[PDB]
Amino acid sequence: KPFVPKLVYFEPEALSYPLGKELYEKFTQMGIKIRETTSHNQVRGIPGETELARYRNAKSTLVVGVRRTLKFDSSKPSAEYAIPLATGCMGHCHYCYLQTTLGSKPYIRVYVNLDDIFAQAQKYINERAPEITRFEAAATSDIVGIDHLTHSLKKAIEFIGATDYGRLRFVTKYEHVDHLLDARHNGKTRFRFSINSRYVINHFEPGTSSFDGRLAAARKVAGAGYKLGFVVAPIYRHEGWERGYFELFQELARQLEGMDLSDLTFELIQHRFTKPAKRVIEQRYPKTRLDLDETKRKYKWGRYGIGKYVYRDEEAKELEDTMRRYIEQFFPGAYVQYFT
Ligand SMILES: C[Se@@+](CC[C@H](N)C(=O)O)C[C@H]1O[C@@H](n2cnc3c(N)ncnc32)[C@H](O)[C@@H]1O
Ligand code: SF4
Repeated sequence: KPFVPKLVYFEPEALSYPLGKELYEKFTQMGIKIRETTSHNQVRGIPGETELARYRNAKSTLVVGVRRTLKFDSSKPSAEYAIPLATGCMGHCHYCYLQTTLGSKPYIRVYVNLDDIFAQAQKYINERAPEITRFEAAATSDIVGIDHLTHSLKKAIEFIGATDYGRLRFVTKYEHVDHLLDARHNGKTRFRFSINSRYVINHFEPGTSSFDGRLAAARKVAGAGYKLGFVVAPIYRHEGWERGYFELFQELARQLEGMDLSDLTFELIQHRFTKPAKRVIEQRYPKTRLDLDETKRKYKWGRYGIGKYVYRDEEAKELEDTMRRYIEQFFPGAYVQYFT
């Protein structure tokens, strides 16, 4: 069940680094089809005659390259910066906002020059010290779901664990966390899981681990000493959402009863979509129940790029207040970091 690619691309320069050498040896030993590419941002010859075929095949394709853009993007409100360990995901969440993010690729991409990346991370920490600097490792990927192949996240966790003023955080929809349990995190990593109503998970989250799988992993990471959190997103106003999300928090509390939840955190993100989302999503998921009706939404204009549609102010406030009530009921003391 853990992700294994059916096609792997390598940058020639990637083989000069330990991870690239290790991955090349791994996949050749497995007999998997391996190709060369000049740049990880320009991958040619992904099989498929239709757009849907090429998209689906890309989702089973791994690309191993070198990170050359060492300037870290901002990752607010989650963290100060996004640490770039990987990009892309094997999941097929119908609503995934990465689909329409500028310059996003459907294939999974891992970076091998971890010395350069952690060194730059340390520079950002030093620049802000003694203030705390948080890094988001899953801003443009499901870093946890991919990590059993590389252990790049494990190395990042222990790198941050050794720092005085550095903190790490990431969120996942995958249960494959066994290799991370003995990591020397030193209490400086927030391990989060994306959760949602039964409606949203069943209809819009194929190719990910089940709710029970995510919670089993949540119990594992909490027992291993990680700081635990949840991300309720996308908060989606489906038919019967009020009761749907009520039963989510009720079941979440039931599956976490007995554990210490004094330092538990919640993050809330309402469903959002961009102008090109409808054409992209309808092409990739023709039978989706996802409502992308812009006429009943509020548009927030972009700054340097394009904007996004979110629920109207009164609908958004209704979602926020209701979610805060459920968290207050089932998890008293737990901290809601934000609603957006
Ligand atoms: C980009 Se997701 C990367 C991390 C990992 N692969 C994961 O799924 O947890 C980060 C979060 O954002 C949510 N999310 C994704 N799309 C949307 C969206 N369109 N509207 C509102 N929220 C959206 C997802 O449910 C995640 O909780
Ligand atoms: S698991 Fe996360 S990154 Fe992957 S498709 Fe779903 S929302 Fe997107």
